[PDB]
Amino acid sequence: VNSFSGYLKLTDNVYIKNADIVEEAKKVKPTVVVNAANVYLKHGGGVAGALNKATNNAMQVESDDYIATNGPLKVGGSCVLSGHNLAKHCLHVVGPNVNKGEDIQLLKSAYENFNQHEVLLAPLLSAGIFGADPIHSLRVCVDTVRTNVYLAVFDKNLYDKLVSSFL
Ligand SMILES: Cc1nc(C(=O)N[C@@H](CC(=O)O)c2ccc(Br)cc2)c2cc[nH]c2n1
Repeated sequence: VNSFSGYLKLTDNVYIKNADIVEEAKKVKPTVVVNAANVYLKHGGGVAGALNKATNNAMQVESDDYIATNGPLKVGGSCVLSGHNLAKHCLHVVGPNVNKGEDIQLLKSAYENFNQHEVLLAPLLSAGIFGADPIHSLRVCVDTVRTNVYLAVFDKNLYDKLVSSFL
């Protein structure tokens, strides 16, 4: 039993809710919140910009130190950093950005990072400003993640389409 409330169960291990991931994180304080990161951990917009704003820029400060030490992530890769006031940990995961020409096949590799964590709150990788089809992102998630994932979908119209079209 966990504290996530109001989610629709899609499969044995995947759940979904029309919600703002920032407000969901602040309420639940999950062990892991997933960020829709880029390889530079520049959290300027989308989910990343919103999550970073909620930490009063502390996420960006920590991220800049991480990059100065380690260099950029790989597309499809991840790193674990602090969750600040939102969660114990933040798993920064880099899905492919279609608006940069990146291979959509890397979306499966991106979701594989979730399997290193028993329970996560997450957005649909490569959705929103990353330019991929959210229906596809959801299919890859369900077919790749085996741990317990709670998906927060900001847009109500998109959430209804994702539910109504789910096989
Ligand atoms: C769960 C959650 N999702 C986002 C978000 O940016 N969602 C994108 C998708 C994406 O970026 O993955 C989207 C927004 C509108 C339309 Br129409 C289509 C896609 C934010 C932003 C602040 N809080 C958030 N909480």
